[PDB]
Order: sequence, then C-alpha cells, then structure tokens
Amino acid sequence: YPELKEAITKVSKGGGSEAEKAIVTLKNMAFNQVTVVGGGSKAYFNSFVEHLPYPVLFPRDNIVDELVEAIANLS
Amino acid sequence: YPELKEAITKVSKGGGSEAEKAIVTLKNMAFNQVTVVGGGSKAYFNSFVEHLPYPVLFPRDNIVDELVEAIANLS
Repeated sequence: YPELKEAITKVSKGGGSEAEKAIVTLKNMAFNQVTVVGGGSKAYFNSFVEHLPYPVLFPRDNIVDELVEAIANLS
Repeated sequence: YPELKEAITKVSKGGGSEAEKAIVTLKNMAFNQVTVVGGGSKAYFNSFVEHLPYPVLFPRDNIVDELVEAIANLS
C-alpha cells in the first residue's frame, strides 16, 4: 500500500477511512512474516518488474531478434 | 566457397547475383557453427583426396583384374 505514512499521520492527527485503520492495525505486528515496503514507486507495479531474478543456468543472451530478422530477410 | 573477398567487393559496390547475396546473408549469422573455406582449388575433389592419407593395411591395390587374367589364361 503506497499510502502507509499518510495513514499513520491521519490516524495520529485523526480521521482516515476504514481501509487506512485496517492497514494500520494489521501492519503494527512485529513479525518476520509481514514485510513493510514504502515509497513513491516501490509499492507500484512498475517496481515489481525488475525484482525478478534471472535463472543461474538459463542463457542470458538475446538471439530471438536475430532469428526473426534472418527469417524475414532470407525467407 | 572458394572466392569470398571478390564477391564481398562486388556486392558492396551494388552488384552480385542472387546466389552471392543469399550466401552472404546466410554467413552473416553470429553463430559458432559457421565455417568458411577459401582454399580455392583445394576445394576440388582431387585436392581433398590427395591431402588425405591412407592406412598401410587398407586394400588399395587391384587384384581382381590379375585373377581374371590368370583364369582366362588357362586353356
């Protein structure tokens, strides 16, 4: 949830919707099974793309475009 | 492919036939399985045979002709 600190400020100062209170109360747990991530883009879908690691044994070189262009030109 | 520099020069200037263009395009794939020979007359069958050695015990002499001649000699 990107709006993490905002919810904390709202509850401390008063107000906030039911979702903010729920996330605040369920986030206070100090357990390793719950992870807290905050940021302007870390919680967004964009940051999730780069988090995926490449396999150790899977080849990393890209040779698909070469095959496609070879097929297009020669064939 | 006996003569490669000449064909490269010809195609670069804008000439060349369909076969030369096709082979040049085929050879332009960045793979380790591409092998090119420019030995000229060495690509001929005679040169390939001459370069190869033969086993000492391998049967290369002709004996059928001699046996046939000996058989025909009998009267």
